[PDB]
Amino acid sequence: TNDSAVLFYIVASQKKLSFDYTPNWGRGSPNSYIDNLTFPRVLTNKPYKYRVVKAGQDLGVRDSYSVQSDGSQKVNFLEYNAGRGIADTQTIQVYVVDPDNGNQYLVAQWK
Amino acid sequence: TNDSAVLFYIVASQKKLSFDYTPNWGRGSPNSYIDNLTFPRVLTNKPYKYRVVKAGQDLGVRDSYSVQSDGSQKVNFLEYNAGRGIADTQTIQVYVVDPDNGNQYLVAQW
Amino acid sequence: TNDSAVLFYIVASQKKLSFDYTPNWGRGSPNSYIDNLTFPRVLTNKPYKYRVVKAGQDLGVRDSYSVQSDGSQKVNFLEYNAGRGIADTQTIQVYVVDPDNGNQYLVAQWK
Amino acid sequence: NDSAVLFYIVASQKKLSFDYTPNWGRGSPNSYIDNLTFPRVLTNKPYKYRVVKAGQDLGVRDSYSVQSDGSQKVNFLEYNAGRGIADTQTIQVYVVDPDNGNQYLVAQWK
Repeated sequence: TNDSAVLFYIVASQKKLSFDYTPNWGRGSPNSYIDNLTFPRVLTNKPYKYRVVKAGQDLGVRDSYSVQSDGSQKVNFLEYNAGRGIADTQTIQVYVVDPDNGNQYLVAQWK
Repeated sequence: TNDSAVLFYIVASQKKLSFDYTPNWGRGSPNSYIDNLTFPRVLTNKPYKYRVVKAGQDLGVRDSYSVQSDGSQKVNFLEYNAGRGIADTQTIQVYVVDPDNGNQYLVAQW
Repeated sequence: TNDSAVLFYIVASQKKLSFDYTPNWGRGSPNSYIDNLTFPRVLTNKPYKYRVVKAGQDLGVRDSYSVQSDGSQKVNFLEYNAGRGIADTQTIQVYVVDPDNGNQYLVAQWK
Repeated sequence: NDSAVLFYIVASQKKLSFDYTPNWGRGSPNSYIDNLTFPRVLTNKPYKYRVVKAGQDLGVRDSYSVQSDGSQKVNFLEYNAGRGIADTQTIQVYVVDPDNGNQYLVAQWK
């Protein structure tokens, strides 16, 4: 459970690097509804896309919003859930889809 | 570049490690049809399942065949493509699905 | 071929990560003398130490100077070289020393 | 959960097997560690080993030949001037990456 060997592999591999995937869940007009997810600074080395899983159900992948001036990127669950937000009773999982190999890495989970 | 720092990080966590994901593509009744995939020694720390993508198209996930006594495991594309094999013209991608987080890692491509 | 899986392992392990190990080599009173090295933003999860080898010769390990307000950290080669700087003619390697396991990772190299 | 790192190693090298499970060899008075044996080492590089005995750096030595079964042995008599290391003392064994000079801990005694 000490990954300093992994950390400095990245240090040696990419001399400068900075990211922040701390989840910011945006609520909706009835507050019991989660409408979106916001990352403060996303990785930009590749055009990543996002897949949303609502309570086990695959909502698919959709075109990504542009990374904004502060480095943030937003996932709008209304794009995935047919114009609706996801109830807070339900579990939400968000994966990044690597465009090069098609891999998927879990980057946010609710409940 | 040089990923020995990643190898010896795994060495520190799991002293023992052995795998072989060399793709063995088995052809079908016309030799131009790919029917299955065999990995000589798969990882067994978790019950992995497989996802198959035929020329960009998601064929989904299916229950996995048992890991054989020699460590092998077989992906039967007839299970994923409704009993037919994939033509050598099409691209096929096979992902391992981590049952813990739902991650997907590509382990074979034609 | 593609280490995005290692990046996103780190996203999962530590939501936020930010570093810059771009070498800023500080020259000395004769311009051909390299007296110190500064990293703009170093990793701070442990009090790392640094080992300097001057042209294959081990000058040893020394305590780090405190991480500065801007996150930078500097290695002063005079602490390693008996009060004198290293000529820019010779090759310099700087290793990070993980204080918990004693591992050593190369983070900067000159000429 | 580090499966994402594991399938990175799979992706890069289809086939790989190693075992650094420490096998400590005792000495003529049993209160002595004479050597360490790794059952199957990585051989993609000529790694060397550095020993630290109770905080003391004993340096690097040429590595013993990798044996037919894939093993490699570190002989503490080579590092400790023809003597074994008392078990009361701490032993650390680092692999030296010959390419960058990195050092990764692969064995530790008490």
